Amino acid sequence: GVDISPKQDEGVLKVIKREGTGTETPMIGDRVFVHYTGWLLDGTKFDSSLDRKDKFSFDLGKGEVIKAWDIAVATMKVGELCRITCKPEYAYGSAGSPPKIPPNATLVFEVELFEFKG
Repeated sequence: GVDISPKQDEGVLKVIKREGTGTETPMIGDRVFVHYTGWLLDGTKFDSSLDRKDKFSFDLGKGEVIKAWDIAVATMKVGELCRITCKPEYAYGSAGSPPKIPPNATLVFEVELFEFKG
């Protein structure tokens, strides 16, 4: 249930809901297989991979997602889940997401992690 923003200024609060089950947390440059739901700060759901049919998957600091996902995935264990509460510095704040988001709108992502490296 960690935080790195109203202290050092790294844009995020990651809530533990479903802890851990396998063997450890991932490393910088790791291949990871996730499942996400996500909302804007007004309570508006822009995406939900669970409803669309397929899953989400990335490589920690390689192609790249958002900095709030690289911070929260680095601190997450094999198989379980967490809800991300992040500032625009770690997400769309520099330019905005093309169909609906501008340079100053806070975010919310509930992300599950199944497997990564060991």
